[PDB]
Amino acid sequence: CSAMGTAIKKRNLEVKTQMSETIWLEPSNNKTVYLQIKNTSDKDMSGLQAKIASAVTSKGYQVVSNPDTAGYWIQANVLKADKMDLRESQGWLSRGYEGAVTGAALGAGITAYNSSSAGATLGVGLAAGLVGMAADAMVEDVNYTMITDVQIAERTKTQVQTDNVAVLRQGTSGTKVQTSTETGNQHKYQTRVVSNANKVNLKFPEAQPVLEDQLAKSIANILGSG
Amino acid sequence: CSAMGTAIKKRNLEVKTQMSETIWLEPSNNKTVYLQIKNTSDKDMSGLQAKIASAVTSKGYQVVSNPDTAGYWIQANVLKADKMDLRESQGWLSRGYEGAVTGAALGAGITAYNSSSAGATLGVGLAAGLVGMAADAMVEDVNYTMITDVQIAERTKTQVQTDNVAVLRQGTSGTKVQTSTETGNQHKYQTRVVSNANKVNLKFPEAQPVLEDQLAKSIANILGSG
Amino acid sequence: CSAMGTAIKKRNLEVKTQMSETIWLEPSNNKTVYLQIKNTSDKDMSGLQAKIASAVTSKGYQVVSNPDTAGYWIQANVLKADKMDLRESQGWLSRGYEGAVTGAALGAGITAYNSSSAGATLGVGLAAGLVGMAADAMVEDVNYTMITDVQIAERTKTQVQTDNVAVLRQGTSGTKVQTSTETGNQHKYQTRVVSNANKVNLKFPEAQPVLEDQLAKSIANILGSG
Amino acid sequence: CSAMGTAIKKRNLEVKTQMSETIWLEPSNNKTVYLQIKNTSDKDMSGLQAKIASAVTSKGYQVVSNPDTAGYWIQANVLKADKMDLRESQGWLSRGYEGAVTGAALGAGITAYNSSSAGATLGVGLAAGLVGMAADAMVEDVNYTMITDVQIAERTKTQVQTDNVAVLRQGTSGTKVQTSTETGNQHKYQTRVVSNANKVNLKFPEAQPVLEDQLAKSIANILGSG
Amino acid sequence: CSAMGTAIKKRNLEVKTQMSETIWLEPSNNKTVYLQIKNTSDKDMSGLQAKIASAVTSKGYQVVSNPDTAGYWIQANVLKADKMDLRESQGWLSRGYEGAVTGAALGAGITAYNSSSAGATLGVGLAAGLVGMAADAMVEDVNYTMITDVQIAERTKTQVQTDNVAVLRQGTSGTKVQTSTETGNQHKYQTRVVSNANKVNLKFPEAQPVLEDQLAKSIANILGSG
Amino acid sequence: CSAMGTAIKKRNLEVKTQMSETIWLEPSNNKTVYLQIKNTSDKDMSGLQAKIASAVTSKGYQVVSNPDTAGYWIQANVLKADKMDLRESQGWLSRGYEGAVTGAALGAGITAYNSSSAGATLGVGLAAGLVGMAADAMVEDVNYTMITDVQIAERTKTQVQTDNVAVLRQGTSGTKVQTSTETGNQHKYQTRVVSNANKVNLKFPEAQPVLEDQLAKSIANILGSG
Amino acid sequence: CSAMGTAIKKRNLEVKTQMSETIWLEPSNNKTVYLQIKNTSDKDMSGLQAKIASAVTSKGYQVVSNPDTAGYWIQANVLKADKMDLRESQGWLSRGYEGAVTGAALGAGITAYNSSSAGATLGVGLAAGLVGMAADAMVEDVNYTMITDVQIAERTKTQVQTDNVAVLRQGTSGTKVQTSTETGNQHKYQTRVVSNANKVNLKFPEAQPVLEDQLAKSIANILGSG
Amino acid sequence: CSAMGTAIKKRNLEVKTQMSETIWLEPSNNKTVYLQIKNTSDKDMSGLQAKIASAVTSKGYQVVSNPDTAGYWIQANVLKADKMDLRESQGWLSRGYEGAVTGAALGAGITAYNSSSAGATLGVGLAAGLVGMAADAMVEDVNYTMITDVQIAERTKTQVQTDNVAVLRQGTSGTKVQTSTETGNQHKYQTRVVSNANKVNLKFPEAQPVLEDQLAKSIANILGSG
Amino acid sequence: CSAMGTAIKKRNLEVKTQMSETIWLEPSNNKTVYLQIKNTSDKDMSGLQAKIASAVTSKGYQVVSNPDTAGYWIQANVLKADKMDLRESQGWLSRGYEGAVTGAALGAGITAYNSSSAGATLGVGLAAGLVGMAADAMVEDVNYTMITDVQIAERTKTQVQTDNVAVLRQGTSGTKVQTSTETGNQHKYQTRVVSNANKVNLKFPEAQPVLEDQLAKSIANILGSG
Repeated sequence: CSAMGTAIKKRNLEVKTQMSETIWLEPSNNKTVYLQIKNTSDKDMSGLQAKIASAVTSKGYQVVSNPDTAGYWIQANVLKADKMDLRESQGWLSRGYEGAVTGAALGAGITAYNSSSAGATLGVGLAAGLVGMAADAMVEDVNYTMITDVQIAERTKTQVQTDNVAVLRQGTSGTKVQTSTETGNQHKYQTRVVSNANKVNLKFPEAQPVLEDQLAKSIANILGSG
Repeated sequence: CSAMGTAIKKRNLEVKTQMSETIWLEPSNNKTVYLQIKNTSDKDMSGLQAKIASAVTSKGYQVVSNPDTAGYWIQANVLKADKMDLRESQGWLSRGYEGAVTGAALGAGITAYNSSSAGATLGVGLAAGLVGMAADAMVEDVNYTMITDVQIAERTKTQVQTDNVAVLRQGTSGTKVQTSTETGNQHKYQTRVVSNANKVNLKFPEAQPVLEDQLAKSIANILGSG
Repeated sequence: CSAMGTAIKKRNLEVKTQMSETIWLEPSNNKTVYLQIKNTSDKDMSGLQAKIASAVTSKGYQVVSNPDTAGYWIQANVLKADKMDLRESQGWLSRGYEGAVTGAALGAGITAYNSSSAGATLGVGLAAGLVGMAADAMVEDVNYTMITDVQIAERTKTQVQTDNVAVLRQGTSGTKVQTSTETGNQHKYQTRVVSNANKVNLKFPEAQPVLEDQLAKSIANILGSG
Repeated sequence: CSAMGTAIKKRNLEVKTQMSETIWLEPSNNKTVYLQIKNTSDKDMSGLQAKIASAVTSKGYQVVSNPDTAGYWIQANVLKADKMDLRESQGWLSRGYEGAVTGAALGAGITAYNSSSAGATLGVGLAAGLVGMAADAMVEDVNYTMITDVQIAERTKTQVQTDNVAVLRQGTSGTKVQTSTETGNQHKYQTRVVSNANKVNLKFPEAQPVLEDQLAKSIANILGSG
Repeated sequence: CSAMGTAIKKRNLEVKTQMSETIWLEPSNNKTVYLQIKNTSDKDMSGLQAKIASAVTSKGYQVVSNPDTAGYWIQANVLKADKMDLRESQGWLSRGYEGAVTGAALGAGITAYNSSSAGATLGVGLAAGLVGMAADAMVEDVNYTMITDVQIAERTKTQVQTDNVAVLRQGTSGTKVQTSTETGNQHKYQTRVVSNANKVNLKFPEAQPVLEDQLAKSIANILGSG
Repeated sequence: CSAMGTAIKKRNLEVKTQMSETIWLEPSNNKTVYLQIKNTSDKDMSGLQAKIASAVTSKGYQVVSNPDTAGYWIQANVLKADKMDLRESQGWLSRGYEGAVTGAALGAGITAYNSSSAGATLGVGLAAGLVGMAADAMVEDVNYTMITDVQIAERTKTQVQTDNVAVLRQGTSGTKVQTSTETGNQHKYQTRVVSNANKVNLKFPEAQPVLEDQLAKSIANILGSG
Repeated sequence: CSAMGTAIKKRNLEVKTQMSETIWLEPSNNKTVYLQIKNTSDKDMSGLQAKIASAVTSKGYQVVSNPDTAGYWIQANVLKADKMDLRESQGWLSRGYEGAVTGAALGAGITAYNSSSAGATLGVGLAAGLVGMAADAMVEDVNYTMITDVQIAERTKTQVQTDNVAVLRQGTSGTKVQTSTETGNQHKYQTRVVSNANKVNLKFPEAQPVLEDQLAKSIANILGSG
Repeated sequence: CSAMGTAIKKRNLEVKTQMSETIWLEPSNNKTVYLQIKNTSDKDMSGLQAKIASAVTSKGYQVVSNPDTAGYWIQANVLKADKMDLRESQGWLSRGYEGAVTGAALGAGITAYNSSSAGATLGVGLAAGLVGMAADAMVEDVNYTMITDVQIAERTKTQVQTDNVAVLRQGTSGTKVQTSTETGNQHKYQTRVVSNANKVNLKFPEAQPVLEDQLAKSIANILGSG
Repeated sequence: CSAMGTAIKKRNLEVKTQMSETIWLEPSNNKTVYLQIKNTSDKDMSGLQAKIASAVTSKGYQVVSNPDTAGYWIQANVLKADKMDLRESQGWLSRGYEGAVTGAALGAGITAYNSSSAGATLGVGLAAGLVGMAADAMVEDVNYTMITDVQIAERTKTQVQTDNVAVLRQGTSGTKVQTSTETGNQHKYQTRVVSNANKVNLKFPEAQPVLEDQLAKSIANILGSG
């Protein structure tokens, strides 16, 4: 059974968290960190801010509420979240066909037993095939993919020139190009973290705590155990 | 049955809302937001503007009606909406063929019963096959895809130069290139939100409230819980 | 039956209207709109101008007949219209083959009845197969695709320079390049609206009113509920 | 029968006329139009100029014979015309094979009747198969595709510089590049109109009147109902 | 029979003539035309010059023999001509296989008749199969494709600079680049005309008159009915 | 039989001659032509010079032996000649397989005749199959493809600058770039002529006269009937 | 059995560690190394820092805690870690199908033994097939792929100019370009190390010690046995 | 038999010689030619230089041994020579399989004759199959391809500047770029000649004389019959 | 047998030696050559240097040991050598499968002989199949491909500027670009020679003498028979 094979394979929650690329930070004596965590996804990660703060404080850093007097900024946005069924990557044999067959066959388990009436065996076989198809189709091999954008700002003594260049699309024909220049002492680096939570019939509120834990640990480990 | 498998799989409304990319906003003391929400799609989202206003006010911001004295602009356009049937991605076994066969076979359930007249059984089998094909073809696995364009304007102290460059197509041969330059204190950033509402025999007015709720929450969360 | 499945699936008129991209307009106090609606398609949309005017007036704008003293221009052209049959995307099984077979088989419904004469049954079976093929081939699953070009002109205080650049093809060898420069206070943005009207045996005059209604609502909603 | 299915499907003349791109014209008080219509195709469209003149005059414009004092020029060229059979897109089953089989089988309709002589039945079956193949092959599902080039010249007050640049090919090795510059007050825009006339066994003189009517209406509607 | 299907389908001569692109000519009072028609093809079009002259004179123009005092030049070259059999696009079933089988079978039409001697029937069947293969292979579905290059020179008042740039290949390694500059009052535009003559067992001398007629009409119509 | 089909199809010599592109020559009063014909191919075309001279003289030109005082140069090089079997484009069924089978079967034409001895029939069948394979493989469907390079030099009054640029390859690593500049009054244009001679078991000396005739006529017709 | 084949093939832990490219270091007398090891992966490598320190000290270098007075910097980041099952590269035959069949067949090992009751044999066969499918699906051929980024900084006497160029993405439309310039005496080179740990039913904590050992040896060997 | 078909097809030596591109030489009064013929191929062409000298002298030129006072240089290098079997383009049926089968079958030609002993017939059949496979595999359809580089130097009065540019590869990382400039009165042109010698079981010393003859004739004909 | 077919086909050593491109050398009076032959391949060519010296001396040149006073340099490096089996290009039928079958069948040659005991025949058949598979797999159709780099330096009177440009890769991130300029009177040209030695069960020491002979002859023939 494909459904039972999936239910056996992915029987326990499996969470993966992969940073896209490395952000290199010079050794520094800064201890203050300012956190700005946002969530533009349909899923709920409300404890991610507190978990990032706790992980950062575990490394000796101090979380401050004043962005101007903070050596580091951790700007994170839980940008996206998608849910997919991996079984559908197999096309057919995933809509309950084999689940209906296994159960249409089991309906013949009444012919060799008490009642072998043709109408009765047909009815029981049909009901068993329907129940088998329902059980096969109700096995959801769900994978939640989350995409988080991270932007670390480190305060330096070097004058950094920011050149904002926005190309705003304007109706299939034009663009409005906005350009501006600012000067400040802050190097900003970006990165992306991709999280995955896989399980059979997985409901997101079960995967949310571990997802937040791993994401917070990764984002805090960007700073390293200073 | 493929139709019944679909009706079981997608039996409850499933709404997804995914922002395209992250708009980074500096920590600010601005509290005023001006909303400009438009809808150039055939579907109806009349409550989206009010839901965005409520979500923004929940974060401590204040929605104002004067665009000139607003620290933030949320300009949103529900640009597009499409409806498709996902079953049609399977080609055949989606036009009622298998639903006709399941029912043409069930018409033989009269031969082994009261009347086994050849004309009667043929007629009942044909009617049952027609009804099965109709029921299979009437199972619509509908997916509504919505595209919303968001444009956030943040008022700054930096002089921003906007260079409008429109390349208007002119009859398969030419272009009229319009260029202009303006100066103002407003950085404009764009982004795109893709919404999906999936269900069996889904009617849009059922999916509209949750679609608006999720879209409003995402667009407001762009500003973050300031 | 493929024909019957199509007639069941697309039994009621389905109209879609999708704008290509968003035209962003700054908040403004302009209330005057000038409409220029043209139709270079073989289909007839004569009521589109009045419907656009009514939809625009519903938003508080005022439609004027003087292009020079109009804050906004709505220039629309119903550029193209095509009609196709979607069943032909399936290649064969859509020219009446299966509709002929279903009916050639039904011609055997005379052998088991009053007259089983070989000539008579052959003739009735042939006539029934011909009628079945005709009925299958007469089921038209028609989709009208309409392309409209929209050009919104908004009057500004910024000097706008228009550089007309036309590359006129000249006989497989040359081009005449026409260049000119104009100055005026009007930003012109473009966009495209794609309409679809789908039904079984759909005749365009039935789809035209709703097509115009949706197109007018979309084009007027470009301006937003000002 | 594929031939019969085609004869049923495309039983009445179907004419389509699609402009390639939109030519945008500013609102103007010009009322004079000069028409220059040419036909470098093997087909005959002699009434096209008169139909364009009538359609233009219906919009309030006035057709003049002096190109120098005309606000608008409508320069049209019926460049190309091709005729194809769409059945040949199916490869085989379109050269009379199935039409021969349907008729070779019908030749057996003499064995069960008056004369069942082996020579006689063979001869009648062969003749019937030949006639069936001839009738199937004589069913022409013809599509006429016509390509028209349109060049609208609008007289302006802006000085327009035309830079003629012709790259004349010279024997697989060279090019003669002719360049010249002229100055005049006329913006020239181009566009293309594609016409299709589809029917079974369609003869062009039947499709020519409606083809001209639709083409003239489209080209005149370029000017819009001024 | 594929051969019979071809002989029925393309039973009468079909001539097509398609100009590549449009050459736009300004309205002019010139009436003199100078013709220079050449033929570097293996086929013969000797009457093309006279037919072009007649068609041009029918439009009111006057054909002159002095190139210097001619308002228009019509320079045409019948560059290429190819002959192909379209049946060979089907690969096999076009070399006489099926024509041999149809006739090998007909050789059995002697067993059921006067002499059924094994040697006699084998010999007659072999001869009939050979004759059938010969007749099938002797059915030529011929298509003549002709390519003509046209170069129209129109005398203007604008000074036209011709920059001859020839890149003469020199033995797999080098090029001799010849460059020169001339000045004259003549705009030269090019174009290409593709002619097709299709028929079963078509001999070119039958297709030549109509081919010349259509080509001359097209090239003359480049000038338009001035 | 594939061999018989080929021998019937291509039973008479078929010669094609196609110029690559058109060389445009201005109307001129020059009457002197200088011919330089070379042949770097393995085939023999010794009469091509005389045939070109005769064709040129037929047009009123005069062939001269002094290159300096010749208005026109016809420089031709019969660069390449290849011979191929077209039957081998079919892969198998062209090495004698079917020719062996047709003849292995004909060896059974001795069993039903005078001697039906197993050894005798086996020997005769083997010999007949060998002879059939030999006859099939000895059917050569030969196509000679010839490539000629033509270079026409026309004497003008315009100063022509020739920039010789040769990039001589030097051992997989280097190039010696030779550059030089000359000035002379002669425009040189190139072109290519592709000839084909097709027949069954064609020997080149049979195709050479007509090949030369067609090539000479084409190259001379480059000049046109002046 | 595919599961048995996997369990036999990959029965013992196999660890691979491959550096991407070579970092060339000049011969030097520096003996001080500063280590900065971070881990932004979900896996745990806490002993990697100590192992790198031990391996470096084995080569004669001295690990220091002051980054400013260190001749060498070893900056390493265990960026990513993924876990996959290689059996799934075979598609089917890996979800327990063949493991179910091997065991459904073994359930017939009760018919030829003590109890051959149809119900009993069916039940035992079903249970054995379920157990076989479970055992097949419980065989995990796991491969852990770890990606580490290494950045070696070597202190020189040459002035090194660092030009920070960050292109921060801003919402699908814009980029903020940050540019800065610093000067210092430190050449920084990068590289990447890819580690793999393969085994059947491998749990990461078993592979972690050897993974750390190999990674530390490789990163330390970058410095060479100085 | 494929082997016998090949031995029949390519039974006599077939030599082809094709120049790559044309080297155009101006008409000249030079009569002195200097030959430099080299052979860096494994094959032997020792008589090529003498054959080129004889062919050149046949055209009226005079071969000289002083390169400085020679109007023309013919520099030729027989660069490459490869030998291949064309039968191997058919994959199998070319290693002796079918030749083994034809002979394994012929071993049954002893059962119906004097000795039908099972051991004897098996042994004779095996020996015959081995001999047939050996004979089939010993049929070599060999094609020798030769590549010759030709460099013609023509002495002129124009100053020719040679810019030697050699990019010498240096160990997967670098290049040494050598550049030099010389001035001399000699235009050098290149070209390539491809020779083919095809036959069954062809040994090169048989094809060498004709190969040299054709190559010499082509290279000498570059100069033309001056 | 595939193995026997290979052993028959490639029964004698076949050596090919192909130079990549031609190095053109001007006629010169230099007679001194300096040889620098290196071998960075795993194979042994120790006699190549002496063979090159002998071949060069055979042409009249004199081999010198002083690089500074040598008109020519022959710098050669036997860069690479690979050994492959061509039979593996056929995938299966080359690992002994067919060789096992031919021999498993021959094991049945004991049933029809003295002992037909089932155990005895099974054992003898298994042993014969094993021996056949071993003999098939022990037939090695080996091809040695050798790559030699040649660099000819010719001393000139022209000043040659060498621009060394080395781009040394530095750890997946950087490059050290080394540039230098030298001046000397020596043109250096490169080329590549590819050698192949093919035979069944070929051992390199048997192919080495002929490989060296051919390579030396080719490299010496670069200089030509001066």
